Amino acid sequence: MASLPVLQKESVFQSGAHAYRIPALLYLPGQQSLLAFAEQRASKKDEHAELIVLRRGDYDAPTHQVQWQAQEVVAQARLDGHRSMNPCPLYDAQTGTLFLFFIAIPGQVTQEQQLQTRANVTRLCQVTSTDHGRTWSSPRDLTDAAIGPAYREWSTFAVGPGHCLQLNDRARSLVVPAYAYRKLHPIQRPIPSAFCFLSHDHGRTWARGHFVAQDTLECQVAEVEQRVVTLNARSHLRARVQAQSTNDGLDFQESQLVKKLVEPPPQGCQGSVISFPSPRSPAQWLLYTHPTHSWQRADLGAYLNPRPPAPEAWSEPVLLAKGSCAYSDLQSMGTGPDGSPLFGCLYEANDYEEIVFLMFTLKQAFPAEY
Ligand SMILES: CC(=O)N[C@H]1[C@H]([C@H](O)[C@H](O)CO)OC(C(=O)O)=C[C@@H]1O
Repeated sequence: MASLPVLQKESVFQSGAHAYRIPALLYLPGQQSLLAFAEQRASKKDEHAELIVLRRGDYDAPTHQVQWQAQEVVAQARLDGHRSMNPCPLYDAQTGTLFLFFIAIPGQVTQEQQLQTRANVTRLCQVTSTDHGRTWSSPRDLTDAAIGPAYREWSTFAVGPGHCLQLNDRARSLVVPAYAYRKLHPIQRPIPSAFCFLSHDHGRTWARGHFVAQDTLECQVAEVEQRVVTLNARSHLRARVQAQSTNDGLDFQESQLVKKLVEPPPQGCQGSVISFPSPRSPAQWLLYTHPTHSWQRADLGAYLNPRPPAPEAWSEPVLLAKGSCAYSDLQSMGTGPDGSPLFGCLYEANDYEEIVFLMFTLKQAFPAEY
C-alpha cells in the first residue's frame, strides 16, 4: 500500500509567490550534479507562465543524497515580450556545451487562441552554456532556421518538455523531441503529431525529422542498441504511443499504442523515458515514469522494459508516489550505492503545488530482476 521506499524524496519547488510546473532534469556526469528546471508561473494556468528557473543539485557519495543549491531564474532564457515555456535541457558530451531549448509565446496568447485561429505565434529558442549551466549565452531564436517553411503548416508547437538526446552515431547528433498541430484538412481541426528536431553539427544547424504517423502530443526519446531511437508519446487514446526509428530520428517506421501504459482522460498526461546499461542479452533497458491512475493524474509509477523496444516487454508499474501526480522527467545517474543503476526523477505533485525530486535504484524498484 505504501509507495516505494527510495534513497531520497524531497520537494525542490513549491508554490509561493509563484507557481511551478513542467520539470526537466539533466544529469552532468563529469560534474556529478543535476540540473532541475521548471517553469515559474504567476499562477497554475498555462498562459500565466513567465520564466524558467533552475536548481543545481550535487550528489554526495558518502551519504548517497543530493543537496540542492537555491533556485535562480535563467534570466537569458527568454524573448522580449514573450513568456518562456517547456524547458528541454541537453548536454553535448563531445563539445561539453550545455543546451536549454524552450519555446517563447507573446504575452498571454493561449495555445487555444493559436489552435482556433490556426495561426502560429510560438517561437523556438535556445541558450547555451560552456560552464555547465552556471551562466548562459544570449537567447537565439531558432524558428527561422529550424522551422522555416513549415511554420505556416502548424497551428502551434512545442519541444519536450524534459531532457533531450544525443545519439552515439557518427556525428553524435542532437535530438530534440517535439510535437506540432498540423493543418492537414481545410475543415477538420489540425491534429498534433510528435517528431524530432535534428542537428548533425552540434547545434549549429537544425532540420525537422518526420512525423510519427499518429495523433500524439508531448514525447521523449531514448536510444537502444542495431541502433534504435524509441519515442514514447502522450495521446488521448487512454494509452501511450510508442514509435521506433531505425534511421536516427528522421523517420519512425513503426508505431503503436501500448495499452499496458495507461493514459488518463481526456487528453492524457506527459511522461518520461530513458535508457540505461542493462544489468546483464540487450545492451540497454528502458525506464518510464508516468501517472498510473486511469481516471485522473495520480499515483506516479515506474515501468521497466528489459527487452526494448518490444512494446509487450513493458513490466507492470511500481508505485513511486501516491496521490496527485502529473509531469515527470527521468535521468540515469550511473551506479547506485547498492551496485545497481541509479535514477533521478523530478515530478509535479499535489495539484501542481510542488515539484518533487525522487532518487532510487533498479534494485529498489525491480528487485525481482536480482
Ligand atoms: C505549451 C503548453 O501550453 N503546454 C501545456 C500542455 C499542452 O496543452 C498539451 O500538451 C496539448 O497541446 O499541457 C499541459 C498539461 O498539463 O496537460 C501543460 C503544458 O504547459
